[PDB]
Amino acid sequence: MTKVLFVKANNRPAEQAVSVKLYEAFLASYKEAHPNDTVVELDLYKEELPYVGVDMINGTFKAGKGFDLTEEEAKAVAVADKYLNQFLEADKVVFGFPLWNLTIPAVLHTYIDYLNRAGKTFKYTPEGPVGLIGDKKIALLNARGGVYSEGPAAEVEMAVKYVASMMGFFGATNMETVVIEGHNQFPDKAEEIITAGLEEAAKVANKF
Amino acid sequence: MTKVLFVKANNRPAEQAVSVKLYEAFLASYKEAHPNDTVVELDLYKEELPYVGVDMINGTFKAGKGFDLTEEEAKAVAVADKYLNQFLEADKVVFGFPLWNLTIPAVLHTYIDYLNRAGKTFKYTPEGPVGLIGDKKIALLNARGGVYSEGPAAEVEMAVKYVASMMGFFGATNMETVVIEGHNQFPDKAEEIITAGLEEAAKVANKF
Ligand SMILES: [Cl-]
Ligand SMILES: [Cl-]
Repeated sequence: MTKVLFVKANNRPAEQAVSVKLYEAFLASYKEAHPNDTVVELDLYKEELPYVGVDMINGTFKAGKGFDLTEEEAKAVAVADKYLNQFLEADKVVFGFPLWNLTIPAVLHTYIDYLNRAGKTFKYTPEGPVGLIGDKKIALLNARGGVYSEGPAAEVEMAVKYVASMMGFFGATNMETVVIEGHNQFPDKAEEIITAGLEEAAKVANKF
Repeated sequence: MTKVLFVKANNRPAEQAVSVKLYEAFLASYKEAHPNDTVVELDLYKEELPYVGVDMINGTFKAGKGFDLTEEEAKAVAVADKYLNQFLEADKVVFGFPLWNLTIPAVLHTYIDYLNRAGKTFKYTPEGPVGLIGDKKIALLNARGGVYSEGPAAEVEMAVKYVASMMGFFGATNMETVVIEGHNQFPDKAEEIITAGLEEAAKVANKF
């Protein structure tokens, strides 16, 4: 069966978080369109996500070489490996996140840090890195209260741009992006903006 | 006495991390120039930095209003408050960080998340937010192995740009930035690049 992983990075209620409403609608539409696919949800707010530091950096280096590790190094590699393996095994991955403080939630930042692994998501070559996830389909789902595609905030969008950039580095192509934006900044258009976004979400989900 | 806070976000050894070498040289130069200033180091890798989620978001909202909180909400606010208060009390703050995966370490991302607080680092007004840290001097110290000021990576620098953007939102002005870049990409120039950077660090530190 096709394996689809949904990575959710917002534990606020749907009633208050358009990004969660977006995620839920895409999820529901995907399941309706493809009921035989094995869909798994990874809720990053239910996971233990130790931060990447020296133990995880040295650890992954040593692990890759088959060298001895401290217990703390081994534990760090094992955490990263769990998520990385699940991500690699997925045929399709859907990221659902808000824009908070110009970027993604720090939980998703740590998750992405785990996915960067030589020999797994990219490889070094004498002419530069080559991404290894070319076959994997990725969808990015973001809601943000202000507009970031134009105007004074356009140069500081670091949420979608962040995720897209790292996925591109890993070799992902033809990614789908659904953005709902502006509903808090233009409150009189909030209902229209979200409705349109949720319809877009269902269309994308049906082709994804 | 003037109060200076150094926020360190890299637990790799100086011998291997130019960003740590940079931080240490700026620190040493600052202390030599201003030995009577009270300098405190906050090493984010020694701190417990719970991620920002619904408890911390609801919690801070409720706290601000003087409303009742769950124990988990109260604990989240208290963590954020500890760091926020220390940051507010500092006359000067120095951030030392690498560029990893296009951005700052996730520990520093969570730290910055804590600093965003209505009534503390900014205020809402009927004509938009006004930053409240205009009097605070900020220095940003970054090292990165590749070049991000020009070339194919220039559009994806999200480490300095991230920190600068949030500090600017809080109302910081005339910030000092010291960047050492390119030493891994141009290894034959690594010694020259780092030496020049450490000299720049000492100059800035003497005026800071
Ligand atoms: Cl560590
Ligand atoms: Cl939470």
